[PDB]
Amino acid sequence: ALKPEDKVKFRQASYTTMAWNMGKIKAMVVDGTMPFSQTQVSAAANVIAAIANSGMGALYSPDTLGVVGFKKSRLKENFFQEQDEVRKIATNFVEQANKLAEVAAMGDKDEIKAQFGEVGKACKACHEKFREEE
Amino acid sequence: ALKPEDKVKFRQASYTTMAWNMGKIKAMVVDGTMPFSQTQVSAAANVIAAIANSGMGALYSPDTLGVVGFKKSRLKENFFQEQDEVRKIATNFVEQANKLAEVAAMGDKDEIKAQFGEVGKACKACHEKFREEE
Ligand code: HEC
Ligand code: HEC
Repeated sequence: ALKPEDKVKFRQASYTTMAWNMGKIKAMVVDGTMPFSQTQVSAAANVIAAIANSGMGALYSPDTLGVVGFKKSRLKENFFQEQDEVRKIATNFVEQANKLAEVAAMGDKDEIKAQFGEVGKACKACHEKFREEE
Repeated sequence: ALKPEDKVKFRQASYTTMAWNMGKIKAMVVDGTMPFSQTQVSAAANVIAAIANSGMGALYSPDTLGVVGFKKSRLKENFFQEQDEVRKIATNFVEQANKLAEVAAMGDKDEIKAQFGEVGKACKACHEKFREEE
């Protein structure tokens, strides 16, 4: 298997990778601080959908509590008590991530904007329950 | 724009994310230390193709030399002198990553194994020239 420190590293890396690509979509379709490119918005959405489907469940085990990956894990222990809540939030995120990739393929800015907001809410929902605010 | 420390963080995260997914393909089709699942091999290949197409070129600027992202950047300065070599290696990696995703979709273990070896060589080619060995 993976050691705990690998699980933390790989999940921190995965989330950081998604944040870079979320930021590019935000810049092009929400803030307009970057010219809208279909191929780049699509490419960024595809990373988010791909990581969402990569089975990150395997990187969550109680032996990762308090472990340093890149940094000390910010996973809260309540993650392991609230499995109904974890499933609800994770399955919503996967569903929204897929939809974002589907609409970013052909969509205009308004459609992508709507789908992007649903993914952002899904990221935030998990953070609000299961990530330490520092 | 992004600060240098963000560029290093995002590129380290991106490569670490790809290494997790490479490791899963290796386990299932090379070492057989994990039972072969089509959907999981495909899901892992799709992450690699998606990150390969995410325009990581934007995360390489000379102001990132020696900068801490998660860790001190291991980018070598010769990256900025050997642009012909960078282009050759990067375009090969993108091409091999796409092919891996295409064959992992329907492929058997032998086809994926062949495509996986081409991606692994492409990762290594860039490391050999432009990443400090520590
Ligand atoms: C639970 C189902 C989550 C979903 C969906 C997303 N994130 Fe998250 N994130 C989560 C946890 C439990 C943690 C802490 C991981 C750890 O072990 O430390 C995180 C962390 C991040 C980070 C910080 C990464 C780091 O380098 O320390 C970022 C930038 C982040 N997450 C972003 C992010 C985005 C953009 C998401 C949707 C696209 C997203 N996360 C979803 C839990 C969950
Ligand atoms: C150049 C075109 C590259 C290709 C293709 C790949 N990698 Fe790489 N990698 C590269 C550099 C310049 C660096 C250092 C980045 C920095 O600023 O430190 C890396 C680093 C890695 C790492 C370490 C990440 C960390 O957390 O410090 C890993 C695990 C890694 N790279 C893996 C990897 C894999 C699996 C690739 C193909 C699928 C791959 N890299 C390609 C340059 C390049």
